[PDB]
Amino acid sequence: GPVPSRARVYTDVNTHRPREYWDYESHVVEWGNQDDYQLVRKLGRGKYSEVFEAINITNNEKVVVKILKPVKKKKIKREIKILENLRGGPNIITLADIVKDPVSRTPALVFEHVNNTDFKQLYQTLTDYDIRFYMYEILKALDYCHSMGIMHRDVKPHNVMIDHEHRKLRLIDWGLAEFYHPGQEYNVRVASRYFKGPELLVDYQMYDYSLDMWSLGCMLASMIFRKEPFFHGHDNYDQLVRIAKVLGTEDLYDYIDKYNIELDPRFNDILGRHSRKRWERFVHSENQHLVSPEALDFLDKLLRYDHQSRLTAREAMEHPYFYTVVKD
Ligand SMILES: COc1cc2c(cc1O)cc1c3c(cc(O)c(OC)c32)CCN1C
Repeated sequence: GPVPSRARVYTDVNTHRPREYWDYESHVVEWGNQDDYQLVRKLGRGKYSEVFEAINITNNEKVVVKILKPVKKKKIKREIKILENLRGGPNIITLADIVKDPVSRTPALVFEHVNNTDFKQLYQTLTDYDIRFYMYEILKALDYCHSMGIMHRDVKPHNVMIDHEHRKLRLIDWGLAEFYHPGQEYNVRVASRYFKGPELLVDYQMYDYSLDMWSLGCMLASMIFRKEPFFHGHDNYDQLVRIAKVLGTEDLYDYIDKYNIELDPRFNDILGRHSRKRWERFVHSENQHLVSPEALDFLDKLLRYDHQSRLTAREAMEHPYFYTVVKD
C-alpha cells in the first residue's frame, strides 16, 4: 500500500491542545440575538450557503451574514469551531456572532465586513509590489492557521478578500478547513479544480498543511504570469496532465513512487511524456514587469509535486521575494 506521510511542521499541535480545541463535534454553540441583524443585500451563493450584506442595528455597522444550507451538524460545528479558534489571528476573517436564522432554521454566521473589489479586475491592476505585499499578507494568515493546527484546503483568489483602499486582506470561507492530525486520512475532494494539489489529483489521502502551499503557488503563477487560471484543466484528470506538461512526467513518477502511489490507469492514454519546463518560457512582454529571479525561484519552491518538499508558510516568508516589501 501507499507510504504514510507527516507534516514537516506543526505536526503535533492538536495532540497537545486540550481535546475541546479540535473536538468540534462536542462544541456547544452560543447563540446571539438574530434581531440584531437586518439583511440588506445578497452577495452570492456558496454550494453550502447564501451570503448577505447586513447591518448590525446595535451599532449601525455593516456586517456579512453567511446563512448555512442544511449540511451535517458536524460540518457546521467544524467551520464554527475553526473560526472561533482562529479569531484574532493575522488576516483571518473575524466571526463576530452566530445566530439562528428564522427562515432557514439553520445557523447564520456573522462576519466583519470587508470592502473588496472582485479579483478579476483587481488582479488586472496589481503591480509587482502589490503582488509581493498581498502574498506576504496571505502567508501571515496561512502560517497562523497552520500553527494553530488547521489547514484551509480551499485557497483560491475568491477566498482572499482585499480592500485595496486600506491595503486590507482577509482569508475567508473556512467551510472546507480541517484540523490536522498526524496519520489521518482526509477527503481528497477539496479545493477548486485549478488549485487542487497533486496529492489530491493522485488520490493520496494523508496530506497536510502543504496542500495550501500548492494552492498559493497556483495563485502566484496566475498573478505574475497574468494567466487565469494558470493550470487550466477541463476536469480532474486533465488538471494533472496540465501540471505534468509544466513540471514534467519523470518527477511526477518520482513523486508517486516515493509514496508507493499507483497512478489511476485512466492516465495511461492521456498523460504522455513531458520534460520539466523552465519558468522563463511563461514570461513575455506583457507580464515581465511582474517577474524577477526572486519571483521565479519562490514560485518554483511552492509548486513541487512532493508535498513534503514545498516551502512552509514560515519558510516562504523568509524568501528574498519579500525583501522589498515594507515590514511593520
Ligand atoms: C466577508 O465579506 C464577504 C464574504 C463572502 C462574500 C462576499 C463578502 O463581501 C461572498 C461569498 C462567500 C462565501 C463563503 C464565505 O465564508 C464568505 O465569507 C463570509 C463569503 C461563498 C460565496 N459567496 C459568494
